[PDB]
This record gives sequence, C-alpha cells and structure tokens, in this order.
Amino acid sequence: EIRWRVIESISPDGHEYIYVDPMQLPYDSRWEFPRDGLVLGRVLGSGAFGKVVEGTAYGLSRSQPVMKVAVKMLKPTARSSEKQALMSELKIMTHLGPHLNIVNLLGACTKSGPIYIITEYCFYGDLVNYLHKNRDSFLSHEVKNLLSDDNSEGLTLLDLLSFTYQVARGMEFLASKNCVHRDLAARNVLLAQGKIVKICDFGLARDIMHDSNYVSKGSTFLPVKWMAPESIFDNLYTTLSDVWSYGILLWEIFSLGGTPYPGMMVDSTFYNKIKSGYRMAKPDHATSEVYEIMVKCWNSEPEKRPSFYHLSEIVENLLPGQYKKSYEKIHLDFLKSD
Ligand SMILES: CCN(CC)CCNC(=O)c1c(C)[nH]c(/C=C2\C(=O)Nc3ccc(F)cc32)c1C
Ligand SMILES: [Cl-]
Ligand SMILES: [Cl-]
Repeated sequence: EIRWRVIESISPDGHEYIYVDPMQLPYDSRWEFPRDGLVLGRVLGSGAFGKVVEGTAYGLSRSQPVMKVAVKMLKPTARSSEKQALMSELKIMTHLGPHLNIVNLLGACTKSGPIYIITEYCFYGDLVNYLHKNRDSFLSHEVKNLLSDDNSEGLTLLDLLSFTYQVARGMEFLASKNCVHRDLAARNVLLAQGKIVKICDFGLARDIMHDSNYVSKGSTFLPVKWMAPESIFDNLYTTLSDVWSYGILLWEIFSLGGTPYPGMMVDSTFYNKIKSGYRMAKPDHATSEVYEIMVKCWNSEPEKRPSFYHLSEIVENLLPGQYKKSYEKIHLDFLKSD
C-alpha cells in the first residue's frame, strides 16, 4: 500500500474528497528500461514487503550514461495486490512529473519479471540520520556559495535553513499537483549530492512494525506525532495537514534530529494534550523566526495555516539573496538534465 494520494475533485461543501485512482491512469511505456542494463548493489533499506537497492544504470540517462540509482522492488512472496500498489506508485510518479526537491522517477522494469522502480540516488541518506551524524560538528554563526555544494565544512544554521527552504519548495510542487503526502517527516526527506533535499515516500522499503514512531490504529499504524489534529481525530488528510507535519519536521531539523515531543509517549493523555492546544517549545537551535513558522503551521484551524507557496517566501527572506540565486541556477540545470 502507498500513502500518497492525489486529489481529483472536492464536493461543494466540501466534506468529501475524491482521490484519483492510479490503476485508472495509463502507464507510459516510454519509461521502460531494459533489465540487463541495470546492475544491483547493496540494499539501502529493507522492510516488511520489499526493499530499495543501490544500483547502476547504463544508458538510462543521456546526460549521465553511467548512473548510480536506487531501485525499489517487491519481495518474492509478492502478494498480488502489492504488485498493483507498486505499479500504482509508478503511475503516480509519472502523473506528478519531476521536481528538484522530490526523489524523481527515472525508469522502470515491468515487462518480464519482478517490477522495478528506478529512482534518484541520494548520497547522504535520510535527513534524520544525517543530522545525528553531524550533531557534534554543529556551530551556529562565500559561506552561501558553498551551501548547495558537496564541499566539506561544519554544519551551520544556513544549512538548516537550506533544508527548510528546499522541503517547502518540494511541498509546493506537491501541493500544486493536489498531492497530499500524509507522512511528511525528516525520515522521509533524503539528501542528494550537492546537498539537495528530496522528499519521498520510504513506505514500501520501510517496515512500520519495527519503527518506533508509528502507533497502531484500527489495523493500521499512523505517524501520530506528525499528524494534524483533524487527521488524528477526524481522519482527514489535506495539504493543510501536511503543513502541520512540515512544522513538526522543522522542529526535527532545528533540534538536530530530536524526537518530537521528547519524553511524551503517544497515549490517552497525549491526545488530550494535542486537543488541549499543547504545542512544543522552541528547540535549542531554532532562530526566533523559524519557531514562529512552526507555530503558524501548528494552528488548530487548518485554513489559518500558511500555504506551502507562502512558506517558501518566508524562508527565502531568512536566507541571503545569493542563496536564491544559487537555487535558481540548480533549478535550471536540473530541468535541462538529459
Ligand atoms: C549513513 C548510514 N546509513 C544507515 C544509518 C546508511 C548509508 N546510506 C543510507 O542510509 C541511505 C542512502 C545513502 N540512501 C538511502 C536510501 C535512498 C537513497 O539514497 N536514495 C533513495 C531513493 C529512494 C529511496 F527509497 C531510498 C533512497 C539510504 C537508506
Ligand atoms: Cl516549481
Ligand atoms: Cl525558482
């Protein structure tokens, strides 16, 4: 099963959303890539129903003819409905199109054997792991030119703001396609060479059962600490509830990978506190301004939360003018790729 959902229509009220169904959408066979060409490496992440594997693609890209990529595939056991869910994920990726700040679809092997989804390889791994690895090196404080490069220096507040801006940009693209993530968290944000953040669903390769954050509910498991109240209590997911998750994500970022609501376990009294209006306090490294962003995203009234487009502007003003220049260039280069 896949978490991602694209909105097709809303009732006039509108208390009823209608989500596109992937199986309805057509798989463009242009994406097909010969299996022999692909080479499979060590497994990036393994879970209950499949895994993501590092790999190398030859001739997949005109720009880069020898490319390193991450491949998603189902386990052999391969329950038939799961096989459709992977095609579904593939169709959704095709429908959304590409963006700099998502893990992008590159190709697929669907014709003769297990289905393979080829995707961008993110050299630095998940954001949460990366923050933990660079925790001790953190100092607050031509620094701007280095930010969107692989050059080696201590993690700084500019980096954290760069991650913040890019995730917002990523959401805007997603929001702009009426796509609701429903599992936005630092564990679902990967980092690519050049320090480009890429939002993605880890779901098929990750196992929820082993992961501590997910809490059981009606035969499913929910990222409760990242969920807006309407998602918790009323089971409604919108772009506005993703904005809530984004605020929690910023807390993760500016606490250098801390667990949200530290010391608080998800129980009867937790739900009462979220319903009470409890919000987290400012994390240690959060600038006064960023915390204001977190608070705005945590508004109890969903329509009062800022739009993802709006957030990008707010973060852009917390960053030097040269950074936006550097991002626009990398934006164009990415679009010209291949
Ligand atoms: C750094 C230590 N890590 C274990 C804690 C192992 C190192 N590497 C890692 O974690 C790692 C890296 C470097 N990439 C991934 C996963 C993906 C990746 O890169 N692109 C993707 C695209 C799609 C996808 F679904 C997963 C990945 C991991 C888990
Ligand atoms: Cl855009
Ligand atoms: Cl731009």
